[PDB]
Amino acid sequence: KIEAVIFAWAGTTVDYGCFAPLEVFMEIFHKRGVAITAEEARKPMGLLKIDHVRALTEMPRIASEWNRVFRQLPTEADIQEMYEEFEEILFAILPRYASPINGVKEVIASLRERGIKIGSTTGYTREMMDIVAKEAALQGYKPDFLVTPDDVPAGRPYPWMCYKNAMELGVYPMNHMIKVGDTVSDMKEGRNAGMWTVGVILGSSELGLTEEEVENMDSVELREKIEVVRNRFVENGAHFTIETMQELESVMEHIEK
Amino acid sequence: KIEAVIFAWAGTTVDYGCFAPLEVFMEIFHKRGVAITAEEARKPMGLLKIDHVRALTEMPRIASEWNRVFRQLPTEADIQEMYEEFEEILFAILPRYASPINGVKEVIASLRERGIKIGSTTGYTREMMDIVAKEAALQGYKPDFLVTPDDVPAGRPYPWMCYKNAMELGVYPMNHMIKVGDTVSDMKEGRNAGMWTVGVILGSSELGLTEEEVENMDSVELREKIEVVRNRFVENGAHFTIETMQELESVMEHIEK
Ligand SMILES: [Mg+2]
Ligand SMILES: [Mg+2]
Repeated sequence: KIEAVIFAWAGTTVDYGCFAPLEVFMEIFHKRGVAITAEEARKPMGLLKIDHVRALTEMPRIASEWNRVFRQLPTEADIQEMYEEFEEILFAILPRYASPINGVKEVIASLRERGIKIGSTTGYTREMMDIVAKEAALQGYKPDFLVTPDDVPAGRPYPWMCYKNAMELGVYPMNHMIKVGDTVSDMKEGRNAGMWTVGVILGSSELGLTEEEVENMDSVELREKIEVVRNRFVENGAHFTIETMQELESVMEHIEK
Repeated sequence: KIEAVIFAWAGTTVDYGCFAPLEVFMEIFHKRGVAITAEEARKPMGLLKIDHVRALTEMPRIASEWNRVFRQLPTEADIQEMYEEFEEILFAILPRYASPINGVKEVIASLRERGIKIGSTTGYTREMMDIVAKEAALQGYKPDFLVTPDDVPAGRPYPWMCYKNAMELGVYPMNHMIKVGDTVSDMKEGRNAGMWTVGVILGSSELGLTEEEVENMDSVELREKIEVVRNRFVENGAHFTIETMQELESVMEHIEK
């Protein structure tokens, strides 16, 4: 019996394609002369934002570039400084990226009718979430609970946030819960937490497409990209893979057999 | 691979037989004119002390007698009042009941050598533990971390305290941990948290015997009582059972196969 579902935020319940942090990540590196790609920027998507900045400076390609510019490798000074700008730019546009993804709200309402608790974990800090959650609520979305990396010792891939969701929701064991996310770090979080782990494709950070791009893309090109994402989720721990949230119910019935 | 081991306190690491509260639970009920057996007083051993008093008032036999004497069932005020007396008494004698059980420390140090983190959960309040922990530490025992029901939404059998341990000790998943306890509620906490659950027999609250009573007892009767406890532990979800702590290391090695 699945008594609760723990949802990721960006790229899962709000912000189709997880675009809010994409250009911000590229913007902060572009200034130093180190231009990164959208694919690199998306690699550590899901982790706490500051950990994300560090992970980017850790990447060989980005590190080689940077060192070859400033004549040295990125120091904690360079990370703190970039994350600093990351916040200033993120906070201004943040209200525009809290729109509930197409059919998520009906799924949420369906889960509540059955008495299933609604939890959530995030990559955003508490300060950022006060903005995202308020705005999402205005648009018709509010989970039963929400935990950010600021509430526990560390964010994803650690299972700390999921354990806190269970605690405040009163649901145990962990296998009576489902984690649904859209990034590789979301899958690692669900598994390290010992819960049933589900990956969503359309609207995910891993796909990195806007709704329009999905609606207007050549069917064959789309399916190729969909399977690339499905395989990535699977290789990284996913018990299940769904194209949209509309299949969540089916994964639940399957698990309960 | 087992990364950490969570031990219960009274009855597992310290206070052989778990006598510290025994006579107190009996005292607070006899005063009201409702005599309770030692078996009844020990049945819910492990739960937060206040929850323990409430559990006793919920037991059919105890509830029935109270209804006979007072013409009503126990009131929250009654429980609140009994618990106040439970503290006044328990506090004055706590220090005497905080001494490590014979060979536990040996197993403890042998685990620290194998790079194993030691965590702990209790039924005692934060206030009570200050006393127990200070004294236990004076006699050679001090785990890496300790959690009480005061740190989480509820105590045993809920797995909250164990998740906290996992967070602070930085270990995951839960099955990379072993829960070592001596009560039924200790077994349910281990299973509810999704970890390897092990019951200690000699010196456990379930046995109820002291060291002298154990040694100065017939060899047929003892093995009879040990089997009663062993079956109880197992019947309640325990994966494995050990008579003394010197068998823990074997269970570990066994599991890592
Ligand atoms: Mg996400
Ligand atoms: Mg105990």
